[PDB]
Amino acid sequence: NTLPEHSCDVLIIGSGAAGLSLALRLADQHQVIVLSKGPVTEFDETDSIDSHVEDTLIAGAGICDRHAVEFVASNARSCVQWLIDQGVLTTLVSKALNHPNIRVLERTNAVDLIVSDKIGLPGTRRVVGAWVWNRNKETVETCHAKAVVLATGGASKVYQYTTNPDISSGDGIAMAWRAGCRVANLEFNQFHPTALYHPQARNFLLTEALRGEGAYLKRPDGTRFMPDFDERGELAPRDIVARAIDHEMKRLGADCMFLDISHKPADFIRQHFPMIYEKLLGLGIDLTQEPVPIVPAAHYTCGGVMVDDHGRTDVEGLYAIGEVSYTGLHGANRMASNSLLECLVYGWSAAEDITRRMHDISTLPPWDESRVENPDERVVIQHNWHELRLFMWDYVGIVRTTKRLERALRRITMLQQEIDEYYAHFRVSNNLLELRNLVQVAELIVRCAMMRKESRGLHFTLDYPELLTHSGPSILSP
Amino acid sequence: NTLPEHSCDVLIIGSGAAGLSLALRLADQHQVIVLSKGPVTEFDETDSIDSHVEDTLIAGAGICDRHAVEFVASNARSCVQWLIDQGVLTTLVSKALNHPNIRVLERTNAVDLIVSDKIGLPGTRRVVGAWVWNRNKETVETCHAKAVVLATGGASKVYQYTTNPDISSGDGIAMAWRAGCRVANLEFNQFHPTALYHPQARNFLLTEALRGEGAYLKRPDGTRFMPDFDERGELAPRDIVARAIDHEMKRLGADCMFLDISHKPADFIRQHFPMIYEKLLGLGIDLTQEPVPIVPAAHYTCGGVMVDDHGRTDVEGLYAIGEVSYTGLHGANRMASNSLLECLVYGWSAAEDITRRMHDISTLPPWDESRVENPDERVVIQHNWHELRLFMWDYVGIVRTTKRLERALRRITMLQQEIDEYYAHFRVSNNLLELRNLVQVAELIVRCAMMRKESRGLHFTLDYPELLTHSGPSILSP
Repeated sequence: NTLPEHSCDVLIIGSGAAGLSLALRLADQHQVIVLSKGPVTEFDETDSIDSHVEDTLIAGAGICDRHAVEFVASNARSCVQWLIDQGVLTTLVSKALNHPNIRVLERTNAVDLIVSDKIGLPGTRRVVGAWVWNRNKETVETCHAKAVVLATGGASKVYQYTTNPDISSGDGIAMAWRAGCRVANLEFNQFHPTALYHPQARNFLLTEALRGEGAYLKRPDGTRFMPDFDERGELAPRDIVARAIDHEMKRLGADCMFLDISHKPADFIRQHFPMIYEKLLGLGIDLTQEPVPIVPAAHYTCGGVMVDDHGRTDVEGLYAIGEVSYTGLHGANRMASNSLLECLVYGWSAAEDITRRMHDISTLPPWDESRVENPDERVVIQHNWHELRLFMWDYVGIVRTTKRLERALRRITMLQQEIDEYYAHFRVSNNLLELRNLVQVAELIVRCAMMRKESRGLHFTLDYPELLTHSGPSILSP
Repeated sequence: NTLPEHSCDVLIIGSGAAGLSLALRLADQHQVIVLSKGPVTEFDETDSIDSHVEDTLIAGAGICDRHAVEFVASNARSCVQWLIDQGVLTTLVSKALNHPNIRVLERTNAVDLIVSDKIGLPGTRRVVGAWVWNRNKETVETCHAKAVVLATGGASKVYQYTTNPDISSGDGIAMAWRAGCRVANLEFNQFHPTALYHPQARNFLLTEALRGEGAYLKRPDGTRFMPDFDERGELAPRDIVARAIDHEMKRLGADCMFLDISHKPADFIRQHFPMIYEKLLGLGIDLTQEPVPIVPAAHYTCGGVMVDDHGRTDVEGLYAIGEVSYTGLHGANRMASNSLLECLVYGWSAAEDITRRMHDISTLPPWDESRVENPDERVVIQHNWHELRLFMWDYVGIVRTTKRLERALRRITMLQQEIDEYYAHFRVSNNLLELRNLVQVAELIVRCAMMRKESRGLHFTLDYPELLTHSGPSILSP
């Protein structure tokens, strides 16, 4: 038991809108530490609320928790105005760096949460800090806190193609499960249908508006495949466009599909889509004369760690806000603008709850730091990382079936057994933490999907094309 | 029990130098059928023999069977002259199509050998024909024969990168094992160090002579990696060049490495390597100003089905000649010109043995032809095919270790269990036959490698860098 290298009132793991809007709400009265994965820098009228709640329930396809929808819709206008009041008419980075009461630890990867009854401390089971890999010093340090907030994003990196990898590794979901938290709805993962497929894409995305402006969707032969799937063709609903692409990609053994607005005027392109035009030009693609290669990419996790109205998890002192959590706002899909309101509304209520509960104590046990060095086994850790991402794409991907899911499970179990057998106490590295957490989250994602015997929202399975009469969320318990 | 769709004296499965030189030696007195996978068209002085035998024993690294080396070296001049006498001063295709006694069945994939004690026939266990998928008629037909010769090539397609895929699917090795034959030395697989890495490479190969003429071997940053592996740099022995590339590719997570003769004169290139120059130009690569992307590719199987001096296997009526067999000529590596002499010398002796043993009979049981149709499961068969090829590349590839081999075994076992559980009596298709045979051969390849506790020739394992004092071939028995 040693003195912890860092200590604060509130430890916030993650730095998007949720974790920085929380950090800024607490900073005038408390000492906040923000954990950043890389460099930290790189509703007016009543009828309207009512509509918002209704459109959310609709795009939730029947399993939203309406008290969580209503909680967010009725706290939305003030959480937005709070944005306007901060001068952030986008980011919160300069505001939090400007605050003397917020400290940002950059290049940090949380390893595991420190939970009292585990450090042979007594009292209610509760979280009292986290062990944190500092990639600058290359060591695991202790960080003691009175409340720890998970604000890390989703788990889309379990999938081969992902739109926002830096906020998608799943570390918060996995840490919260290892600490005893329930998770839910992890089979409801949104895929964007048309991301650039290219070696320097840098996750660029091709907008729906290319389609709203006439672009066609082509097979590698050059023919249009959408009329085989849906009468709206290229303007079918996004989930339907993703499913047709997934289908074709798998049916033909093709690497990608194509998006082409060539057939139509040029300056017509030039005026409407410069920012895309230029970007694609700079990769040697002319939006004016050729098809653009594209694949679907996992984009948003509608499920996650379970939380109540204050962003509290099942484990005292631990909160979880934004994409990393399951509030019951989304149900089986995601309506535009709700991910940002969930971030702002639960950062507000977790702030108020943390503030009214703030009892100090302690010093803590350091990390083990087994320092085992096997350069060749280290290269397998990376092989394992790609393998997980490819098989999830095939076996818990856009289109599912029961025999594909059993294939994912069997592979996730094999990796878990290899991890235990061959990596016990290897020295921490980012690749190793990411694998361990991607495999933990993939197990939760397939167990949720194998549980739901119906197609609803983002869960589409060929063995159960219909809705069940009685449904609800998928809930797992550690 | 039905009349067989085809019937002949000698069934030859495969159509390279071995199977056509055999077919032509037997055709004036017997009725031969040649099974072709696609279109069939697409030593003078004594001191010299003695040297050949010695250089073979040397490149065999200590485990050649010297009676099999000597058998080939002493029958080489006449098997070559036999080539000159056929007017084939390259291919044997027009000569066999010109012979009235040879029939060629094109687009055919042998499924399994028909072995007497299995068709509840009585007498010594012996082969009496094969069930054959005809891709034109889309049906499995029976072919009755008095002797069946396997002449199908090696198993390099178990690996992600392969130089000659049409002669590498492993179907002969797998069929011969299912019929009861022993196999040996399947851990001794030769990899060519510099194949073109490109989407339309069509397996083009970059010659050693580019290196003998000054080309450098580069990392993606552009630096030369060979001085870190060996003092001969780019002229180190081929196996050493392949191992350094494998190493770097895995160490950096890179897709390929590079071959560049740019640094030097142009017409200098133009005169020495036109045929390469032009070919690479036509793919948009100038051998004159840029690096050429390259990966190692599995090229030759030194092991295979066990055979004696006449090309007889352990199962009466069945022969196996050329790359598909293990004669004990090669030992742990392959010396240039011996693969072609093995083909010619054993096609000669199997011909003489078949001719002196030629008793007729029968009619046979048709294939089952379960006609199960599940289009989505069919798409998994292909996923499974890529997965096998990628993991063999990592786990029984150019550089080995004991923990990588245990990872291959565990994956091959999982695929075998999936195949049984999910594909029982699916209808035959080429993809399904290839998977079944690649997985069977991969199991034999890893069991041989896990057996040898030393690095010898083409088997290089980081856990056992030295030679054992007592060694011999790796032998498995069904």
